[PDB]
Amino acid sequence: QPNLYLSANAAAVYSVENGEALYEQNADKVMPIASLSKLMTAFLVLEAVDNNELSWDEKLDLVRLDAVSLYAITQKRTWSVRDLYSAMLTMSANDAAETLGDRLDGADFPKEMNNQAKKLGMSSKTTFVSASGLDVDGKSAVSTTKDLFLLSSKLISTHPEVLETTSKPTVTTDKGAKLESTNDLLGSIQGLDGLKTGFTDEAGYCFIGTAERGGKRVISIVLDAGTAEKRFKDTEKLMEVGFK
Ligand SMILES: *C(=O)[C@@H](NC(=O)[C@H](N)c1ccccc1)[C@@H]1N[C@@H](C(=O)O)C(C)(C)S1
Repeated sequence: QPNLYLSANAAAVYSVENGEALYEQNADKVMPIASLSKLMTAFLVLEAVDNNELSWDEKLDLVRLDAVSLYAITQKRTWSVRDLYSAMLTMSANDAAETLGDRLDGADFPKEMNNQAKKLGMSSKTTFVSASGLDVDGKSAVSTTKDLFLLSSKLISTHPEVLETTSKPTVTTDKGAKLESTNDLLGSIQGLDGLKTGFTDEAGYCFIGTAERGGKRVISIVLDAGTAEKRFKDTEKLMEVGFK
């Protein structure tokens, strides 16, 4: 049970095969999660396509934010559902995430996120507030590492194709737009193919990682590391523990 000396305030790594913790630090602590919220949006986008309620080719106009935004970078407002989903997962474009949630359930999308959270076994310490994880009316999206593990594991087992997108260091859209991934560990740790970064002043630097080697998948959670690099340094330590 050796200490890792992590930057993160809360961190953990779990085996997917049995859901068991291999390392835990403040695993029950309620923590701001910010852009990690986009994994729930991704889950609900994928449920919508499967349920014949959403088309990958439907074109949508980016909602305007009050943040990293797809519109500002490109000056293009109209995007397919596919590209909005890629932008949300790769570059963490808030306006992309909010456009997807609004198409799915309008104003009622946070209620749908928390409905789904309870459905996937996440504890009542989890609260989503928005499709992007941006604060809403001063309230913040919060969760625990244990709850984030359950979300991620359910997302990967229910929709394994999420990793087809999260494993790409660059997603190039059909019309040539190159969306650069925030996951700098891709191509560095063997088997790593996800999952999602986040950062606010309050949440610090966060990252949910996942890797698989020889049938064994692990999911790592890093919350409130001190720099953009340190959340990845913590992930390397956790990923070493996960495959020991
Ligand atoms: C999710 O956490 C997003 N964070 C923000 O939009 C912050 N409000 C912000 C950060 C910096 C400047 C202005 C606002 C996105 N996820 C982050 C991440 O993946 O590390 C982001 C910086 C790419 S933005």
